[PDB]
Amino acid sequence: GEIVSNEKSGVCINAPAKTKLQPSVFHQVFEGSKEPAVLNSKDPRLKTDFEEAIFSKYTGNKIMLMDEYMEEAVDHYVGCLEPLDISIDPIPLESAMYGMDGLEALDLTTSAGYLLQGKKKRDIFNRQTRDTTEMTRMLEKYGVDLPFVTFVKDELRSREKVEKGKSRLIEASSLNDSVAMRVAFGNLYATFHNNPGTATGSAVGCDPDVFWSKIPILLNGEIFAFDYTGYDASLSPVWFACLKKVLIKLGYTHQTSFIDYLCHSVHLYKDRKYIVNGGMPSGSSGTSIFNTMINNIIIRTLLIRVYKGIDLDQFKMIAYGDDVIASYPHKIDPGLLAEAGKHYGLIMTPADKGTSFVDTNWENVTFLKRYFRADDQYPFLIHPVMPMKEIHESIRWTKDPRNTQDHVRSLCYLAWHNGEEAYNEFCRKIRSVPVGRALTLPAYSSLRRKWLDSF
Repeated sequence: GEIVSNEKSGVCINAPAKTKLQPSVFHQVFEGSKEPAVLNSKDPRLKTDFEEAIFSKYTGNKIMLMDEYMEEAVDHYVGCLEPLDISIDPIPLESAMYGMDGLEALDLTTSAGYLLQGKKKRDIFNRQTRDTTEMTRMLEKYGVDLPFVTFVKDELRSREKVEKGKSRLIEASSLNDSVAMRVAFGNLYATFHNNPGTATGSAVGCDPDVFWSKIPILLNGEIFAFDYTGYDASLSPVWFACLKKVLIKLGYTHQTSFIDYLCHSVHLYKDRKYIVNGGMPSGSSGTSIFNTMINNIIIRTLLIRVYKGIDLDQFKMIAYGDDVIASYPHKIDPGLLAEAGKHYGLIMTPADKGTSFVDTNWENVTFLKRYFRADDQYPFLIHPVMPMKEIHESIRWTKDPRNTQDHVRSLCYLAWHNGEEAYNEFCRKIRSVPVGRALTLPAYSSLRRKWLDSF
């Protein structure tokens, strides 16, 4: 991705509020070093220029025609999707706004992107009546292909990323474009949400508690895994063209216009309008699905390029955006694939760091930050294991201390998969300060019983 122009826009995106994150009652109880992201250039923790840091994720584009390996990768991925019979038909506007099977109702808490005019999603949306008349009028009034509004994401970051100014950005699409994309691709989204696995190659919308046990069965060969640096922003237009070819082969036609809208995008930040060629915007309706579909093309492309004689029908993969876990019957060198990725302008790191390191296996591999651990009693059931370090970092901060009981409970639903001893220790530390001693916490046996019973 590359910013190809920058100028005064004509509008003024308000400066962000200060962070909603503050030390929680548990800040001193637990170890941790993350802090809220830098949100403005006057933050005293900065050790470098803020604006340069946040836009540094755009590393340029590898301009090129689609190559022979991409054409084969696209064809194989389309073959994997065809048994799902994705309908190219639009879904009704009512479904796009208020939900259907496989597609949740439109998120009412994210920006309408409208934001300069005091019109809120709440005004246009009425889930009780499921009314589409105000949205229809707004689509008529403003159309689609509108700019994205840039917000800095209010969230915890490592201390290094705080002082390097490596905060993340939300590139929020207009409510018009979200709605229009959901109309055009709603059945595709639903198909993906309803079929996490190795046909979609997707984990978006999955429930790790139940989906984890399926993963080793679907990926039953010699596994490998990747993490990327700046995946979204590093994507070159050629990868969006591959995605367009997949959609065309599914039977879409004029709907590739929605991919052009993601490939060549207009962004609003402060008083600037900047235009980005390549780079997936973060806050579009299909951001996650399309990032995932593109990763399915990428990994195949790299495999075919590096190895002659690959039979892709034995390759299997599952991705969530940039995060990839994959399988092939014979061992490969994922470091060679990573170098191949460089040729296409991608920066990826294999889980296997070299010949001296232990081979990627079910004991050391991660997906969605979680490890995999077979249950003692039922070793065919796989626990998703969020590291306690992650839970420790998150429990030390709160955006609203009135949600402490809800936040802590949801952390317990993650923590207990680390085993009974780790969970008792976690609960004991929670109950080392007043508020914690008063909280309701699920018992280990109760969590395990609910877990076993969600299959």
